[PDB]
Amino acid sequence: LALSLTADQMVSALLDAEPPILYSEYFSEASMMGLLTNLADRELVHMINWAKRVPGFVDLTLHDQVHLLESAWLEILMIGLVWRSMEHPGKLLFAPNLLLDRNQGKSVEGMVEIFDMLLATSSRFRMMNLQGEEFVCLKSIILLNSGVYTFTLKSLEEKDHIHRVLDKITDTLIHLMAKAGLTLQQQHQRLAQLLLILSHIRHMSNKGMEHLYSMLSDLLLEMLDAHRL
Amino acid sequence: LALSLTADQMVSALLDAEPPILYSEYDSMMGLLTNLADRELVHMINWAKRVPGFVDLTLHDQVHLLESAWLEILMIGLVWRSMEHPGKLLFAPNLLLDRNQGKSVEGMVEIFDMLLATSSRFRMMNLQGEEFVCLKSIILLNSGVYEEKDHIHRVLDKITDTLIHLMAKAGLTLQQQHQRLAQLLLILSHIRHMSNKGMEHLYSMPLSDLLLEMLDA
Ligand SMILES: O=C(c1ccc(OCCN2CCCCC2)cc1)c1c(-c2ccc(O)cc2)sc2cc(O)ccc12
Ligand SMILES: O=C(c1ccc(OCCN2CCCCC2)cc1)c1c(-c2ccc(O)cc2)sc2cc(O)ccc12
Repeated sequence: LALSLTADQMVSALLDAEPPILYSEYFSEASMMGLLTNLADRELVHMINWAKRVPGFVDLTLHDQVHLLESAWLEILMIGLVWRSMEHPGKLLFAPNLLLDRNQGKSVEGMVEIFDMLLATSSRFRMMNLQGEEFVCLKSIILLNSGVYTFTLKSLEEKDHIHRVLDKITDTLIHLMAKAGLTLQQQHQRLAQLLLILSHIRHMSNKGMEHLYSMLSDLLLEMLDAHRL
Repeated sequence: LALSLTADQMVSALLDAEPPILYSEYDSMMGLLTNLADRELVHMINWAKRVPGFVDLTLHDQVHLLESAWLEILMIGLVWRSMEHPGKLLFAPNLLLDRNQGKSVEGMVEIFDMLLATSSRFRMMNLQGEEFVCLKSIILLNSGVYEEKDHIHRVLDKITDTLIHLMAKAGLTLQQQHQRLAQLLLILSHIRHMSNKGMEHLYSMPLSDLLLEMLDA
């Protein structure tokens, strides 16, 4: 199924799978982390629904689906954020009613360095004029890639399938860039520039997790392990 | 001004700049590993000066990039020379360690397993030497970037051009070329991850000044 999709059909499925932009509740420095936490927790629900619609993801065992989301969920939140913030220089659009600047990040101990890395990524996307079709491909790469090196004959089968699906998303990115008129050299170069940004998003996720710990497996299984009823 | 080399000249320069394999100074694991890494750093600086385009950056930026990249560079080198040693990491020719030795150091075995998994990934893609040296140069120029930045990106673009060249020269289709390029660059996010976890581990147990002093030999 997923391996038979054309590039156009991959783009469409990913665009359709997109989760909604959530809001914060209808503010002060003291309630800031509570609001961000509440937002991230509501976004996780929609993240599971989205991941189940990424072609190939539901072909995996539930254990492997849990592993991939457990590895990727914060990178996925962050790339969503930097995407939402791209048109808001110097600000992070956590939600439409929760647009924060650097100074508001100061107030939470540990956060401004991460806030600064997020802002620079959003500036980098803005410089590259990142398109929504490219965004959804990158977010799907993160889902399938971040946990794939921390996993039997079934496991061997699973990893091959993941890499085949990753290869299809690469084909899709290149097709988008060719459709946009880029020369072949420019296509390869832009693919590389986008994927190297994924290393920076990994970096920010690890710094973020350290920060979050200074202040999940079963929960993901519960949401992922639905009945058929 | 390194933007003028051809792909073959870029490969040849990278291959010729490769550092030597050092031995473990002995004749206490973490002390040995610490001693080795500190001696390898010197040779890493000499290597970096030969990466085309690097020296065209200010010293401040040269230092900044090395400070951000050095553990990732040590790790990918470790993974590369451990390929032919399944289940073991060849820290040095006289310092070949397996998991249970890694387990002896509280907080190491998880990253030890990640390193082992990376070397198995390299062995299973049949990573080539010309590819490896391109990947290390990318780590150097990319890890700390987030006119000077323009230049860094413009060298990074030159390395992507070179990778595609090597793959085309191997007979890969255009589709296979961009597929493998992507697989290689996604491995760099796992190398970043292992460096992040390694730094947390090492620190649970300034550098710029030391790097400056190394650039004076
Ligand atoms: O503030 C958060 C955040 C807060 C709490 C989180 O975890 C809450 C615990 N919960 C456990 C179950 C899984 C979901 C998270 C995660 C992110 C967000 C981010 C962050 C930024 C800097 C930093 O140092 C740390 C985090 S990035 C982000 C993007 C969002 O869409 C929502 C919240 C956020
Ligand atoms: O064990 C080390 C190691 C030990 C000490 C180090 O740093 C010592 C501090 N030193 C201060 C001056 C700057 C250079 C670092 C670095 C790596 C190596 C590694 C490691 C693996 C797992 C893990 O959890 C932590 C580290 S990987 C590696 C590759 C090498 O070529 C050499 C040492 C190593």
